[PDB]
Amino acid sequence: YDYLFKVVLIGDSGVGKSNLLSRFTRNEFNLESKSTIGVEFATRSIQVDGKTIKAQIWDTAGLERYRAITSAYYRGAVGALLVYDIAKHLTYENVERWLKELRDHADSNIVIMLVGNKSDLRHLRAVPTDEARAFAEKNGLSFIETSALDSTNVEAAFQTILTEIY
Ligand SMILES: Nc1nc2c(ncn2[C@@H]2O[C@H](COP(=O)(O)OP(=O)(O)OP(O)(O)=S)[C@@H](O)[C@H]2O)c(=O)[nH]1
Ligand SMILES: [Mg+2]
Repeated sequence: YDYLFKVVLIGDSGVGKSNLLSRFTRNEFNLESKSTIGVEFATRSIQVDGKTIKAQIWDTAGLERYRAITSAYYRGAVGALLVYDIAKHLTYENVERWLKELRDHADSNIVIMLVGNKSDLRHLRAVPTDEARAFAEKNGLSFIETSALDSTNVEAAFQTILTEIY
């Protein structure tokens, strides 16, 4: 590989962080929900401008009740996929709290991509696309809606963030 980019997954529990990771790295998806244990790592390489970019994606549980995420989790990360569930407005409301967590524990120039996941539940949508997109605008973040289930935009989300990082 030519470059190794550490990118982390963050967002409320249940939003789809883990399946987003499995879909991108192993083209797999599981409907059985299992809260993530400790910190998980997955890798994948892609081509960007003729070069080979090794993407190292970090994943962890969204709940920080008894054990909160440290700067070590974020350390050296050049990218962050901040995820929420379009069907659960609460997970969208909490994005502000995650941005504060990034501000306090991650490099000030990290590339942050807001990800509205569970696109396939468009009929149960609680967070209008235009509103989220505008929000991403005002906060200087990239934005994209995905579906780890039907696979919509998953590759595009990761591909885009890595390219932005390049
Ligand atoms: N309909 C739909 N369900 C999805 C999608 N992505 C994940 N899910 C479902 O949501 C549930 C939680 O997904 P998961 O990937 O475990 O969440 P998480 O953010 O990693 O959760 P945690 O480790 O912080 S607790 C699962 O039952 C999974 O199958 C998606 O695009 N569409
Ligand atoms: Mg998980």
